[PDB]
Amino acid sequence: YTRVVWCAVGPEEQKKCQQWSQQSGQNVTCATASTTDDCIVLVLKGEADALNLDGGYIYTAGKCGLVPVLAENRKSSKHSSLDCVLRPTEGYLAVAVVKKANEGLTWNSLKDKKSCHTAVDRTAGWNIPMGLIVNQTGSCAFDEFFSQSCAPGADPKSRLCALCAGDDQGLDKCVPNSKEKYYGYTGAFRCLAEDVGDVAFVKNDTVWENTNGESTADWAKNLKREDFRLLCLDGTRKPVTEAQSCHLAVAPNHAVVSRSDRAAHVEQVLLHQQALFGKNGKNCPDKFCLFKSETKNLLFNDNTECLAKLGGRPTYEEYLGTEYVTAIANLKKCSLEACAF
Ligand SMILES: *[C@@H]1O[C@H](CO)[C@@H](O[C@@H]2O[C@H](CO)[C@@H](O[C@H]3O[C@H](CO)[C@@H](O[C@@H]4O[C@H](CO)[C@@H](O[C@@H]5O[C@H](CO)[C@@H](OC6O[C@H](CO)[C@@H](O)[C@H](O)[C@@H]6O)[C@H](O)[C@@H]5O)[C@H](O)[C@@H]4O)[C@H](O)[C@@H]3O)[C@H](O)[C@H]2NC(C)=O)[C@H](O)[C@H]1NC(C)=O
Ligand SMILES: *[C@@H]1O[C@H](CO)[C@@H](O[C@@H]2O[C@H](CO)[C@@H](O[C@H]3O[C@H](CO[C@@H]4O[C@H](CO)[C@@H](O)[C@H](O)[C@@H]4O)[C@@H](O[C@@H]4O[C@H](CO)[C@@H](O)[C@H](O)[C@@H]4O)[C@H](O)[C@@H]3O)[C@H](O)[C@H]2NC(C)=O)[C@H](O)[C@H]1NC(C)=O
Ligand SMILES: *[C@@H]1O[C@H](CO)[C@@H](O[C@@H]2O[C@H](CO)[C@@H](O)[C@H](O)[C@H]2NC(C)=O)[C@H](O)[C@H]1NC(C)=O
Ligand SMILES: O=C(O)Cc1ccccc1Nc1c(Cl)cccc1Cl
Ligand SMILES: [Fe+3]
Ligand SMILES: [Zn+2]
Ligand SMILES: [Zn+2]
Repeated sequence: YTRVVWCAVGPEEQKKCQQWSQQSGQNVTCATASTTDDCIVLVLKGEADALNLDGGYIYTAGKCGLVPVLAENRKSSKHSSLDCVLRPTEGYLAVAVVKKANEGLTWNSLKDKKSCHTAVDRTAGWNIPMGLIVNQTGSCAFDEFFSQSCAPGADPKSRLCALCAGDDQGLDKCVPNSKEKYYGYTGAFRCLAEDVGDVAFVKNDTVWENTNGESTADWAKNLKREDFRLLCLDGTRKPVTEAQSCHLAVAPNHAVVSRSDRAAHVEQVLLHQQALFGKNGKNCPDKFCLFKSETKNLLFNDNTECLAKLGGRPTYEEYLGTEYVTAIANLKKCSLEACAF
């Protein structure tokens, strides 16, 4: 049989991947790139097999021919008799979060404020909110909407990167990988928590997972849910308990992608790997946990219960949903067809 070559984005993911590789007895090995797009390119070249992707990245990967293989499944809201691997996924809720103390800030007063985004091209952090903003403003100048932002992946000298902080050494400012302090769900939420930005574009889970003791991180350990509010599209503000009635969109879950000709093998290997290292896997937590990384969401989101089988052998467009695909396409007209590589 063949090894599966995972692609890790940045050095922290690479360290975790290397641990996984060792524990997997080399059934999984690691390639690494500086950005998700570069990992997608390694896979396109056949120099890596697979990685787990946010839905926007799935769009990029899908235009280039890669296919969804298995999806992140978090704990469900409702009892299900089904095994996690066979439980239909529920998408996650993309939200716009602000501080309660920032009174009078609403969806309709976002112009000229400071924003924190997971990364350019990601679902909750970018495609959904910027797509909505472009539409409502009738303008493609989304790079001039917020006074300053951290939007990892943007031009580092631009306003879209002005709030990004890079690493310990201040290096890698605005890179779209975990070195950047404010990268990803957790980074963008931290950007809001520290009042670097006025608004964070993340998902509902992020708020809950980093407040009220759920995170022991120095920056998060003392945060309280009641100190945050969600911005609803109708211009109201709601407590973070009201995400189901105050979100920007329902996002398709992050999912593993690969070339078609490697998909069945990547799938088989991952199903076995999670049986070993997944949530209440045979050798997790004793040996290694594939879905933990000290609330850093490395390789997979830390709230992943399992990678689940897809229904109906879906194309990337079916997986993302026609709604979301068209929204991405419309936004991309600002900055239809074909691989971006
Ligand atoms: C924003 O993001 C947040 C972070 O992810 C989300 O919060 C997380 O949400 C999950 C669940 O959705 C939450 O859940 C965990 O909770 C427990 C462990 O704490 C887990 O175990 C349970 O699973 C069972 C199945 O769903 C449930 O068991 C019961 O339900 C029945 C029926 O109601 C009851 O039985 C009865 O009692 C009533 C009384 O009259 C009677 O009707 C009946 O006759 C019946 O006999 C029992 O009371 C019992 O509750 C139980 O609900 C629970 O789900 C669960 O699966 C998860 O592990 C996480 O704790 C939570 N995380 C944090 C940090 O808070 C938000 O949900 C999300 N918001 C939105 C809107 O999406
Ligand atoms: C920014 O603004 C943009 C411009 O409006 C937004 O893009 C547009 O988004 C719309 C919503 O996605 C498109 O509308 C489409 O809606 C139709 C119906 O879709 C279905 O849902 C029903 C009900 O569940 C189902 O039956 C079905 O399975 C679909 O899921 C589309 O389809 C039609 O199909 C039916 C039969 O199924 C048929 O009767 C019709 O003839 C028709 O073919 C329809 O074709 C639409 O695409 C808009 O087209 C789209 N506009 C543009 C210009 O592209 C964008 O979302 C905004 N961005 C954000 C972030 O909000
Ligand atoms: C690495 O992968 C190999 C191949 O799938 C695994 O070995 C297989 O294990 C299953 C269960 O033991 C057996 O049915 C097969 O016969 C084995 N195949 C071969 C050729 O060895 C192995 O368990 C995996 N190891 C880890 C740690 O992931
Ligand atoms: O119309 C479509 O193409 C897809 C569609 C419509 C309504 C509800 C869900 C979905 N698709 C969908 C699928 Cl099939 C998987 C994961 C996430 C999503 Cl949003
Ligand atoms: Fe996402
Ligand atoms: Zn909704
Ligand atoms: Zn299909």
